[PDB]
Amino acid sequence: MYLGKVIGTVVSTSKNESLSGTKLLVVARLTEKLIPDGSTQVVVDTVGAGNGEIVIVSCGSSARQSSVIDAAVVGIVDTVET
Amino acid sequence: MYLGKVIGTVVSTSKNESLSGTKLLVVARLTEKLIPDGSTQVVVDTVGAGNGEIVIVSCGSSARQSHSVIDAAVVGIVDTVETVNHH
Amino acid sequence: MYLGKVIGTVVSTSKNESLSGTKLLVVARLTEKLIPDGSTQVVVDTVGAGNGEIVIVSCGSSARQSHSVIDAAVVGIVDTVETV
Amino acid sequence: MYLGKVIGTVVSTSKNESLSGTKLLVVARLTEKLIPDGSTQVVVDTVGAGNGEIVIVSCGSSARQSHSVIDAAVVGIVDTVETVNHH
Amino acid sequence: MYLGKVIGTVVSTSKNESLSGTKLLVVARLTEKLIPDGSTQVVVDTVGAGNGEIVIVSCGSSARHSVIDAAVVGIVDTVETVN
Ligand SMILES: [Cl-]
Ligand SMILES: [Cl-]
Ligand SMILES: [Cl-]
Repeated sequence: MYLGKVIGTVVSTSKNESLSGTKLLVVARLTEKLIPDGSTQVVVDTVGAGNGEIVIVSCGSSARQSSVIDAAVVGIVDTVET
Repeated sequence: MYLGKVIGTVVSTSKNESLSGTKLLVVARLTEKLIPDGSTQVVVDTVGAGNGEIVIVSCGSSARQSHSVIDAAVVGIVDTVETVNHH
Repeated sequence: MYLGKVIGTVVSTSKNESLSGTKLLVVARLTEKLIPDGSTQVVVDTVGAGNGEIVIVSCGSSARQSHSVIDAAVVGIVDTVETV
Repeated sequence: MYLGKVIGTVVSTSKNESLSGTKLLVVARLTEKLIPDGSTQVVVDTVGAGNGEIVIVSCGSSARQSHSVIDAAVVGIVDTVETVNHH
Repeated sequence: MYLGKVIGTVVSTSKNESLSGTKLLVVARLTEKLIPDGSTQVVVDTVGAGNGEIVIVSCGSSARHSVIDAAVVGIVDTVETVN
């Protein structure tokens, strides 16, 4: 899991049957200081996240249990402390 | 899943039986600004993608469901992209 | 598995059903000399770790064994380390 | 899957029971330009690859399907790879 | 799988039940020329490896009720890197 920020959204018509009715968001990985590093990822929205919102993204085989999905938002961050 | 652009194609005769009848494409990973970073990967085409087209690539165990030995495959062709900034 | 240090904690109300009643910690990956590298990860606490504690973090499908959406979780609290 | 070149081979007697009778090769990851980058990996040969040959390497859970402890294996030998630019 | 060198060992009492009676080693990832790169990982010893020994480490689901994602699966006898 990692902290990311919805940077945008991706639309695709000719996609896999398992991706039907899914919202594809562009999420940039953040650090502990909430500063975005170069990494960016296309994840599936499940909890219903909006732009600018900091979310918790689970990736890999774990993300399937939300599929050919390998990355999905599994929570919206309320607060963080370091 | 990441954004990629079909750079080319890979041909292989002596391959695994699970790769039978599969088109192996060369896909370079893109950023949010659609600028390709140094990373590149050989992925399996499933939706039927052509050269120069921006596609969505799924990797790992998820790509298998396209007993495969596939660990990366195209699962969609990008229609539009949207980067934003709020407030 | 890697060596990490509990930097902090993450709170989230609107999260996945599998994450209900879970402690989300911010763990920074350490080297063999216990020096934290730039990498940081949000992991689920299972053994009950506190701030400043050095823990062992398991990642991937192995982290599920804590149908979870978990891909990183603390699976042990380090007693001692040695680098011969 | 990525492009790699068989650099060498690794021998091990005291190994797992799933690695019995397996050829362990040292494969260095290549770019799309077939330039070897710093990455190197010990993969299991299945198609029968030799030194200097460019091969396709599958990694992760997919490599098990070659109770294996395999997480990286050669699943094909590259015949030709084409890079392109369109319009 | 990658080439690694047993740098040390990790001890933990409050660990997962699946990790009971397991030897946790500190393994530094090596290159083809056997020079250790910055990467380091805590792996589970299964074949019985000692310090300074070059071992083959399998990672991910392959290493596995286990929560193991990295384990030693062999001790390297010899290596060769044809140029
Ligand atoms: Cl749809
Ligand atoms: Cl043998
Ligand atoms: Cl014990």
